[PDB]
Amino acid sequence: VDFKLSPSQLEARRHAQAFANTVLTKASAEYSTQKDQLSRFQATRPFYREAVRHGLIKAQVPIPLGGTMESLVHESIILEELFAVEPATSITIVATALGLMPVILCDSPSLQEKFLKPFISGEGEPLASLMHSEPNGTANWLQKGGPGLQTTARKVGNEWVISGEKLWPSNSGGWDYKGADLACVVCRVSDDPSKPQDPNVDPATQIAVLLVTRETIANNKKDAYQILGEPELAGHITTSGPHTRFTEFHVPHENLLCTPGLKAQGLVETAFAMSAALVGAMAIGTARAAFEEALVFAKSDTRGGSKHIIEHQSVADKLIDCKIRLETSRLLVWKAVTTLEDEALEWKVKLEMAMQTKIYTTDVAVECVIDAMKAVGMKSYAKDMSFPRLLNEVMCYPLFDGGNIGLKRRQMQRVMALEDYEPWAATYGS
Amino acid sequence: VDFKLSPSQLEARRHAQAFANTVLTKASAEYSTQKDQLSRFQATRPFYREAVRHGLIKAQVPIPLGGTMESLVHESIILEELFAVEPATSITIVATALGLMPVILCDSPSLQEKFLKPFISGEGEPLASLMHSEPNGTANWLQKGGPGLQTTARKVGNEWVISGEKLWPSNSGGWDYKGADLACVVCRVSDDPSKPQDPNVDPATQIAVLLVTRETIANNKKDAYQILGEPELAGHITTSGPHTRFTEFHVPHENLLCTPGLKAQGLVETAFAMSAALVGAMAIGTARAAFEEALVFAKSDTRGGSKHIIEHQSVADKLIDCKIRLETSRLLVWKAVTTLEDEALEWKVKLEMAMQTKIYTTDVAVECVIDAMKAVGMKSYAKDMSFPRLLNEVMCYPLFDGGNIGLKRRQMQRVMALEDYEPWAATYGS
Amino acid sequence: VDFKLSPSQLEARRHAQAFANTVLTKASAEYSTQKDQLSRFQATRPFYREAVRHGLIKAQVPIPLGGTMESLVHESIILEELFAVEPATSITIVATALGLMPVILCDSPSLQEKFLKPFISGEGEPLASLMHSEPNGTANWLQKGGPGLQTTARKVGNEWVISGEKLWPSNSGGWDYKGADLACVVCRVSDDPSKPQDPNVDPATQIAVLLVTRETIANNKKDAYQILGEPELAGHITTSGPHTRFTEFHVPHENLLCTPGLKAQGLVETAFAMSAALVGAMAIGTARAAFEEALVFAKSDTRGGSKHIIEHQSVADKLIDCKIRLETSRLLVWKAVTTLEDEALEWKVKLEMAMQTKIYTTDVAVECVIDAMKAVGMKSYAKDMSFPRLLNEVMCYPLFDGGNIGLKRRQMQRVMALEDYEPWAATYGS
Amino acid sequence: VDFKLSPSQLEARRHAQAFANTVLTKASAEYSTQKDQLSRFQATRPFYREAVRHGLIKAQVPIPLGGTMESLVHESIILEELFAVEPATSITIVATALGLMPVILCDSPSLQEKFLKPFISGEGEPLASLMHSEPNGTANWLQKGGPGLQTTARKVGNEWVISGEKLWPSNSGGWDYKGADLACVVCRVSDDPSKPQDPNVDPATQIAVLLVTRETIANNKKDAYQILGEPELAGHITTSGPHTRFTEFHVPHENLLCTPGLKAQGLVETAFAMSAALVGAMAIGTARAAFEEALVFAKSDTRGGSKHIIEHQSVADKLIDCKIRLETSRLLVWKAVTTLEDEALEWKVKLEMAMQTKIYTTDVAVECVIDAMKAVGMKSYAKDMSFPRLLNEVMCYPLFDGGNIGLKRRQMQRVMALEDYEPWAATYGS
Ligand SMILES: Cc1cc2nc3c(=O)[nH]c(=O)nc-3n(C[C@H](O)[C@H](O)[C@H](O)COP(=O)(O)OP(=O)(O)OC[C@H]3O[C@@H](n4cnc5c(N)ncnc54)[C@H](O)[C@@H]3O)c2cc1C
Ligand SMILES: Cc1cc2nc3c(=O)[nH]c(=O)nc-3n(C[C@H](O)[C@H](O)[C@H](O)COP(=O)(O)OP(=O)(O)OC[C@H]3O[C@@H](n4cnc5c(N)ncnc54)[C@H](O)[C@@H]3O)c2cc1C
Ligand SMILES: Cc1cc2nc3c(=O)[nH]c(=O)nc-3n(C[C@H](O)[C@H](O)[C@H](O)COP(=O)(O)OP(=O)(O)OC[C@H]3O[C@@H](n4cnc5c(N)ncnc54)[C@H](O)[C@@H]3O)c2cc1C
Ligand SMILES: Cc1cc2nc3c(=O)[nH]c(=O)nc-3n(C[C@H](O)[C@H](O)[C@H](O)COP(=O)(O)OP(=O)(O)OC[C@H]3O[C@@H](n4cnc5c(N)ncnc54)[C@H](O)[C@@H]3O)c2cc1C
Repeated sequence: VDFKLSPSQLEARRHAQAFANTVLTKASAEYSTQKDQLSRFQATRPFYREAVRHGLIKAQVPIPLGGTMESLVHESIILEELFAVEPATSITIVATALGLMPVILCDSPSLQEKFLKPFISGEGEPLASLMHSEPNGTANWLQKGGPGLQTTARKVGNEWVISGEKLWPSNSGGWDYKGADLACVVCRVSDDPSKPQDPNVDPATQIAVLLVTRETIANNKKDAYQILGEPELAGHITTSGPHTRFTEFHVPHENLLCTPGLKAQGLVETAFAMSAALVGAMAIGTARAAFEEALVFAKSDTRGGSKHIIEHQSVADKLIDCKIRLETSRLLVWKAVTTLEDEALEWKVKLEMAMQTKIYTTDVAVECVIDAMKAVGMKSYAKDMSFPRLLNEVMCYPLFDGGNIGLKRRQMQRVMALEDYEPWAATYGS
Repeated sequence: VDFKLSPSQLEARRHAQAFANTVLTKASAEYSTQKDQLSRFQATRPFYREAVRHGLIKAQVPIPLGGTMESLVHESIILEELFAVEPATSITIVATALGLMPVILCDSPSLQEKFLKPFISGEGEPLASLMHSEPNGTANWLQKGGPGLQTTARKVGNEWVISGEKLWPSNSGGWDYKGADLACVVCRVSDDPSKPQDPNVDPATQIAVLLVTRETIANNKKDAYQILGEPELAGHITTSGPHTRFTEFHVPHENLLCTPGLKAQGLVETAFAMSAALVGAMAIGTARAAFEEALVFAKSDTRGGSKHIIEHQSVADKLIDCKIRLETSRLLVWKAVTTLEDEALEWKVKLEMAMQTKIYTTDVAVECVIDAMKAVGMKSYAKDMSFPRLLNEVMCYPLFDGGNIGLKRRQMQRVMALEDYEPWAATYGS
Repeated sequence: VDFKLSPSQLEARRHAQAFANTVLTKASAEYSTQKDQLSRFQATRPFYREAVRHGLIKAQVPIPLGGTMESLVHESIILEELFAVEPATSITIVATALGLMPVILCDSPSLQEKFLKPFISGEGEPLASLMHSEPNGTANWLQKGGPGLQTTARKVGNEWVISGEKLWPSNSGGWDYKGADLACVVCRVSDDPSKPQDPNVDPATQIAVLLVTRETIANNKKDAYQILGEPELAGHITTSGPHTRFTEFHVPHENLLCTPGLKAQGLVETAFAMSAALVGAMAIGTARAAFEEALVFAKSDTRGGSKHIIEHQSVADKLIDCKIRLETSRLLVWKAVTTLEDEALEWKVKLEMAMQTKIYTTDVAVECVIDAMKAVGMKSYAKDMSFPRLLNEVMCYPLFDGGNIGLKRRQMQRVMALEDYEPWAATYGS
Repeated sequence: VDFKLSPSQLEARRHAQAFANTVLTKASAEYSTQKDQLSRFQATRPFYREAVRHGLIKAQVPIPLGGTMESLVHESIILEELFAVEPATSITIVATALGLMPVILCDSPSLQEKFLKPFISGEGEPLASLMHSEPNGTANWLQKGGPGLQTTARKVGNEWVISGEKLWPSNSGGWDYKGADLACVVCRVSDDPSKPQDPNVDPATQIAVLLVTRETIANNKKDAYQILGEPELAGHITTSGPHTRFTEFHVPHENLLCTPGLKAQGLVETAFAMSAALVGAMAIGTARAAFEEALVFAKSDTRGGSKHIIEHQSVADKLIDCKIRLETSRLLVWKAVTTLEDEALEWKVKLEMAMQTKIYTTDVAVECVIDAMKAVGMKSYAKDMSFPRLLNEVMCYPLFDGGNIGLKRRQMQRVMALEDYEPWAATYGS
């Protein structure tokens, strides 16, 4: 076993760190002066443009698919660097990557050739969005006997018709609410949407994923794709994650990602499980930022006393705790992503690992930010330090990308309950 | 022992509820439109007026001084209710109550009579403020060998001259930066401001407390009292705790609160400790709102499944933990304030009860809010629910009124270390 | 609201402290040489004998019923003092109280007189035991469509026939495995035990509580009542709580506590809800023993340093956390028992309060002892200190009297889920 | 980076499991019948004899020094497997390792040849010990101004004389109280044992390590070396860790490990930082044992209900948290031992890593066992399950090998306070 980093891993770090310091630090001045989420999002476009220019969107796509992603570790290193400085635009890069996952993971080169084209070109500002979450929630979307997704699709001739609403999917509306360049819309298949899901058919066999470009939207009546709102968020105040209403929305069959049923469900599950492992890099960034800021403070400031604040035991205790939290977190992300990349390991193992990582790193990041604030004291509470931003931004991570309570612990529980569950397969083998 | 609320106590709850509901719920519409801390604070004035019109400022003064304060239990019941609904204005009430504290506590009836008058009148918008905190902080203000407080007063003729900077103290600059109607300004006595504190004389013996009114401010050069900044706070976005510079500031010797040194120190210590017991009501209030909103949602939303979300063991586990934290908190405040009121107990015992209370209640209310957010999931993160505000507001408590790490844990540590410490004296007597 | 103790409450403490110091401290010398639970239990007999002679068994019975219990707070104070010193015997006393409760709560004066007789006589060493728990568990004993209690009863002639097994019930075997002087056996009614419980009937309507005395056991064949084992416990090594089998065990109809069904279930629930509020004082005793021994140590040992170990912040923080946990715990227990005695409040409010209290006090007591051990350091690990005893002892409390995870938190969830749940009823009325 | 295990590492696992399964499972039948610590320890000899025959002692010594240690990761794996079945004898192996370390790490070949010879022979039952700990404790042994170690050495002519007491060092008195085969007695240099350590010499300059064999003891007077008593411990009841008095104890100059002062201290600091990393494996083994026992239980027992107890969310949560603690810990330990093996990194980076690892793993292993118990419920409290043994054994870990509170957090805090502290050197290089 080996923890040393390769030159390209060390270079990716230099690269991202450079891009955040020289480019993203300037982001704040443009967005702050806007009135709402949408405007704050729009004011980000130049910085997303610059990330495309730096090859960061191309780096969200595997090399064999023409992208430049070298490994999921490389990715982990890059995301931590971005988020330790500015979660604005950074968040848009990762929402795009999630939007690309269902295509990256489908086993179909002509779909991948087509839809991945803009995102690997090194130009424009193409966005992507995995449109899953809904106003009524999704933690139970696969419960047998329940509602199921309220966004439904049905086949009508040689095209599909979507009906219902999505909430929260980042980038869904694109820069101008004429849609994301590529959006994967997850649907429950139902003939008559005014009839409830059959309580006797396993909801997993009823899942469809329809791709929706700006063109699909243009080829529809203006009212079939309505944007009802844009939630005002506590943190990450520059992302966009609109409310959206499909009313008789027509989608070409050439746009269906795969045969409906368990294969579609499985792609979504595989897409969300991989980001689940990556989200921890995001969390580690925000919390690294809190720790480092607090560290520096405790080492230069006596707070009215004779010695530096770090020389008090309880102040040290907090910084110790934050540090352990960060270290263990980054170790677990690296373990998780490496596990997803091991071809010899059963999926359940890869899934169990990814949930742990998402659960631990995200829960523990919050703790870390708060402790850092406590060590610093009253000064952390004012907007001339980072913490007020960091406080709101960190609280997103345990709730999003599938909440820990409702989704992540549930998926893990399920795997642990199976007869053939091997707790240490990721570490010791079968 | 008995926990039953008397009629007067039940009416103070009713009254406080009815005030928050019909008056404080309208605050947000005014301040939401403002563009910075101070503007936000000013747009609060009409609401402070109402609080005076309901005698809520008058209730901050004990009856022996012509106020309406029935007891510290009443007080706790009042603050909790106010803060459950809206901390704006409500924070100004407590800051003004803090400001009055050392006058209320001193041995001088004629000083009391003179300075309390506007606050027991039932008219206008009288603000008070206890000015202790400084830019270089204060957890060590009494460390023998330390720079001490950097706000110093010397005697010149029959007036005192203040030099130095204050940060944080709520209401210090009044509604209009012409100052509070009463401001206890805490100073270190130093004949030479530019010399360091004599490392040989116990810092406690150098404390003077000087009363500064709006009048005192007018009868001085405009550049002797200057407001340098208003910190943009993470939560409590409508308070004012500005950065004040005293350069050559003249204060009548008549306005000296008491004999400098041990007595002055004793007044500050007794004020801050008292408020430290009451701060928990503020914490409980805020946490209570997080919990209630979360419970109501938990009991009425199925989140896309077949049962209310509260039928999920993990959800209920959060709510239970929240409820537990709240019940234990309040009990501890009541025990606390009662203790401060029992004249048969030594001061060190009360000090211990008050430190405990502040530490537990405020640490635990943060946890309470976060768990409640985790229970509601993703929705808790949009500003169409109360949590974003609460998250921000709740992080003030362990930090403010003497942070738990620097001060409260230290004061409590000092007490337990004393040879005649009696851990249970507050329950079992001596 | 009032927290001051009465003269009779102070007497209860002194009386309990004195009993503990003078009597219970001599027990370790007797039980230490015994080589199994039972022998350790039997060696405890002369200490229970003294506890009776001191009127402590009489003080488990309310006054109208011919006993000397003055209030539940008195009870709480007493038990805390007892468990602060020595769980041996003390556990036997409260276990007897438990065993007596169904009879105390039932509203049948002639049953009480007969069965409560020896426990108020102040002579001998009468044991009572509430026999509920079973080899197979009990967290789900009320689950409709589940197996239900495996101890079942049927009527035949004018007597009831019990079959099945009990496990864990304290004192159930008496001193000599010929039975407790009074055992309350909780049975599920079933005419044919070979048949599973009917999944279409609500399990609570099949509950029966059968009084079993030493004489009852004498009237049966030898293999109708069999002790099959004595669990060796991690801590509380002097208590007895054996594995009993009933085989065609005959019990007279007169010995049935009340009519089978919801009335009998209600007696069982009421009993355990009451014990659940009191168990905290047991938890407080142990945790206090830990806290005190650490405090004394931390104030008189420099651990090779130049100052007392309490002077180091990390140490003080531990002890601070211990104190807070203990203060809050005792506050909650007192609240809980007051609530139980408040006649103007609905059972569901009382239940919730009790569940809350058992959960908090027992979870928190454990952290308190571990923190105590941490502060003291390595020395806490050796049996010339109390900590090894306390560590094993405190771990019992979250597990026993109905575990927090399986039972307590479930009963509390059920109540909070109820449509007409008043979370603050116990505090602010209805 | 890479997590895959090599053939030799998996064989090391296989081999440690088989040894634990076929040999260590048999220890308890011998040591359970015994009366005190020492006898229990002595009943352990045939199993240590079997350990030596399997080459497990030889594996504690690096290959360049005649032993068969392959790497520290190998070592981590071995310890985990051992401690997951039986810490008896296992504890003796790692104590011997710790005892051999300072000979292993000094750069003096003739000492290495002479004193390591028996431990690499694969023959007999040789024991070693690192005698550092003392009655008055040691957490402050390097504090400038303090009394320092109380075991002192003075040079008299051509030999060294030892005056003072040691407590706790495992194996220190050998099998028969005629001494460990190798003792590294850590002393403070003082010509006059009666003189307090000079408050003006940096204590690290006065440290000496003297090597004591069974021969050194035979060549001394009978009462120069007295075993004053064997502490009766909470868990790990089969280890020996005597109270030892050196009175005028004569040691050959050639048995002096290195030059007194910074060199000697450095050897001690290094030995202990290394074990600090390894110790985590021990904590993982214990905690894993708890976790696996609870997991199997939950996956197969319904506790009187209709579904396996793992189907309940509160049970699943506990096991998830357990799992997450175990996973992160192993990762951290492997990261630690790896960091220690890196020659490119500075000592302070390695020490900060080792400190982190000891703290996290030992703290968190406790929470793991206790959560495991609460999952299982009542049944974990009886000795027919592993849990009682585990609870006691797991509380050893945050306290021992230099407790987390007094030593480990202080060593770490010191590192972080330094001007040139790089938090992430071990991850992202210097
Ligand atoms: C910045 C940001 C970016 C986002 N990007 C995307 C995106 O790219 N794509 C996308 O699809 N969505 C996106 N969303 C939504 C995000 O992925 C959410 O996590 C998603 O909405 C799921 O919400 P939830 O986990 O709170 O579950 P919800 O269904 O909303 O339930 C909320 C809570 O109810 C409880 N609960 C419900 N059911 C159960 C149960 N079965 N067992 C136990 N507890 C239960 C839990 O406490 C849970 O936390 C984004 C949101 C944000 C803020
Ligand atoms: C809404 C609001 C209202 C306020 N109202 C008032 C008011 O009315 N009057 C007033 O005076 N101030 C007021 N302030 C400030 C408030 O009282 C703060 O608690 C005060 O500034 C103390 O800050 P601090 O506790 O962080 O200690 P600081 O002195 O600022 O120290 C900062 C941190 O350093 C560490 N530290 C420093 N010394 C030690 C030590 N010796 N041991 C261990 N750790 C140490 C601690 O972690 C501490 O938290 C207000 C602030 C706000 C936000
Ligand atoms: C099974 C077992 C095996 C052992 N094997 C060995 C061995 O092989 N070799 C050996 O030398 N010893 C051995 N010991 C002892 C072990 O190394 C202990 O960790 C050591 O005795 C130091 O204990 P301590 O950390 O509690 O320090 P102590 O000095 O005993 O301190 C006690 C407590 O005081 C407090 N404290 C003291 N100073 C400070 C301070 N500066 N700041 C904050 N808090 C402070 C801390 O809370 C600390 O926990 C063994 C013990 C056991 C149980
Ligand atoms: C000193 C002592 C005295 C005792 N005295 C008595 C006595 O007087 N009378 C008596 O009857 N017993 C007595 N016992 C036993 C005691 O009351 C136990 O608490 C009782 O056996 C219940 O066990 P349990 O709570 O672990 O539930 P179990 O039914 O054994 O459940 C075990 C575990 O499974 C899980 N679980 C089970 N069901 C659920 C669920 N549906 N939801 C979530 N999790 C679940 C939980 O983790 C739970 O902790 C005594 C024991 C001791 C040690």
